[PDB]
Amino acid sequence: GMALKRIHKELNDLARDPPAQCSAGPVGDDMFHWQATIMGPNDSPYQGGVFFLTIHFPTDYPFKPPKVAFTTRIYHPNINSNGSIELDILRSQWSPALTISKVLLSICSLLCDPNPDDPLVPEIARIYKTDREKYNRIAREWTQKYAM
Repeated sequence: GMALKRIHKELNDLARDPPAQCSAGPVGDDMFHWQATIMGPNDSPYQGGVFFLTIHFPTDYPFKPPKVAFTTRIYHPNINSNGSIELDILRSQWSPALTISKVLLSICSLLCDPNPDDPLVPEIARIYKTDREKYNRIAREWTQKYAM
């Protein structure tokens, strides 16, 4: 019904109007379980990295958000060691006008410009706020270590 119809539509829109540096789609035949990839944004400390994600759509999609997590380690104030993502639209600010394409754009922007006042990893938030050249150095080191 409504969830599968929206997931098929959002997959066709992704495929017809591809992003430049993200991909997402069903793992196999299960339309509710997707994988995504995001290339580290150019001019970010993640540049050259490839980051994998898992996406689980709920049965009442599009009226509740997908559950999205990283499976690649990343140094970021809003992503923890389990890959959990602190992002407003995946919790309190979800709307059925959002789509998986818009979620991927939002995650890309979050990698480009973190929310350190809503952290999952307090020390990374503190270094982001107090010493940005050090933050960028470490995030580049972790990109080389885990995402290449």
